Amino acid sequence: IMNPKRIRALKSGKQGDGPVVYWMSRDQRAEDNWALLFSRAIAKEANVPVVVVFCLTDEFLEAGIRQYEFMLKGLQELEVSLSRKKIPSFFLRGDPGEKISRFVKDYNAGTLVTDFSPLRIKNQWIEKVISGISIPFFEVDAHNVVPCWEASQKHEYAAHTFRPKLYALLPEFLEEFPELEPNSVVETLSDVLETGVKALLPERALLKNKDPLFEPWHFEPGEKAAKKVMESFIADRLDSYGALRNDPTKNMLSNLSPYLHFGQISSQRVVLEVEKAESNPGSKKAFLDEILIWKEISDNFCYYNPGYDGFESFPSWAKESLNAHRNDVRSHIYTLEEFEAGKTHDPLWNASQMELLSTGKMHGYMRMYWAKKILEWSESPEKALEIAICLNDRYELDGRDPNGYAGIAWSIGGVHDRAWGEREVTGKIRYMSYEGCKRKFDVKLYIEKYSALDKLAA
DNA sequence: ATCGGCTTCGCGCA
DNA sequence: TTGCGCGAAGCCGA
Ligand SMILES: Cc1cc2c(cc1C)N(C[C@H](O)[C@H](O)[C@H](O)COP(=O)(O)OP(=O)(O)OC[C@H]1O[C@@H](n3cnc4c(N)ncnc43)[C@H](O)[C@@H]1O)c1[nH]c(=O)[nH]c(=O)c1N2
Repeated sequence: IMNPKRIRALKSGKQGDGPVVYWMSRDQRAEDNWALLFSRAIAKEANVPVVVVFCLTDEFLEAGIRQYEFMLKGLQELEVSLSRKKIPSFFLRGDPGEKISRFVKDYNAGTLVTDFSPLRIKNQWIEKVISGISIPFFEVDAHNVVPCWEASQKHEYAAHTFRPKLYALLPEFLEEFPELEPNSVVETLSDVLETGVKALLPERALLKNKDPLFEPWHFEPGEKAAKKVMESFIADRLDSYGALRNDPTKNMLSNLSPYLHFGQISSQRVVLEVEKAESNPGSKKAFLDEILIWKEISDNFCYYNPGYDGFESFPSWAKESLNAHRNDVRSHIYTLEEFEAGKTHDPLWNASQMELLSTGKMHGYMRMYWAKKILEWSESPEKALEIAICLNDRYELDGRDPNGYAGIAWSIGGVHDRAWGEREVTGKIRYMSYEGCKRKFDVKLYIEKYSALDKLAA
């Protein structure tokens, strides 16, 4: 019943007579998960129960309370949802390449399954796991509508090369999800969420008046809330998306990106629901292009350039152009600290930084601006990269994500873009100006909203 | 082929 | 505001 182009064999072996174990990692939800649906099947095709394992890692120390609380409040709800269908969830603390490896032994796992990520480190882990299990090891793309290694086989130069590949594959791969069959047969998150927050408090972004910057109430975490954010977008916001998606003063975005990043909702379900929805076709076309083409070319990009977060993976015309302007006199140079605390000369730029700092989700359009100004106002393209990756990943609820590196790459280095008119400092890299912003939206509204923060933020 | 078209440009202009 | 034509620009893919 499940399309088998979704499964890839990591380590062929003989099946053990124990349970099927889903090493969960990317797709932290219970519904609409091909990898957990696939685990139920081969557990049922062998009469063993299915179980799920998650592994907390030391990565959360590289970002903030905001995301750790987002993720873990998701797991507390997941965990209950899984128990309801009799599927135990066990949570591990440490390096997967050792902990998953042990778990597979201590539990006599018959077969191992994991969801798919393109980030370098998940493959580092897969290979320590492969190297230490005797059972078989299976990988299922639960994140993409069309499995990343099937849509294309090379790096897609631009979205217009990639778009027909994927759409010709859609009619075979866009299906409804079966329901999750309950089966028949470590630590507690409570303490895990407390130790982490006690460890992350020293970094928690505060204002001069001691209070935190972050506003936790713009995005309730979990599978439930995410489903409600999709249903709402589809009824109130999808008709307006094409027209109003570049207005930072509206709130016409879907606001799914923090759910999708953590897999708290399946992008395949959004597609299904949008397709079936009767709205302005131009909005459905413009929205599907984001959640389909751009989301998955971002996976295609990471999976095929391991240097995804470095200057080297820029296309050639862009490396040479930026090189030629390495010795240009930047108008302004800021340090990482100065960007962070919104101390530029450009009250629009600082505004988008206040929106990132306090909410954890910067508007789609401003994110572009945000990034191209860092290039202009740093001493080199490598610092621009570094500052951009650092701030994005540390402050976006949807950061540490393929969409993130591929998005910066587009802004700073023209991955998936094209060559525009040569400029000093920024080369042939597409330019964006404050007056360019002015004909698109009421700049001073934006500026006005977050003006009150910068005075207070230290 | 080899020429047309390319996410989300800026800017004059009506 | 908002829609259009133009400008500078490298490259894939039918
Ligand atoms: C400098 C910079 C940095 C980043 C990003 C872009 C830029 C220019 N992006 C991509 C994009 O800015 C971001 O995904 C949206 O703001 C997500 O918000 P909504 O769900 O509200 O988008 P919206 O409703 O407009 O679109 C819905 C979905 O489309 C996808 N999408 C939209 N724009 C995209 C883009 N340009 N590239 C890839 N996928 C895109 C996302 O999956 C998003 O969930 C990204 N994305 C992300 O999830 N995490 C990140 O940390 C970053 N980092």
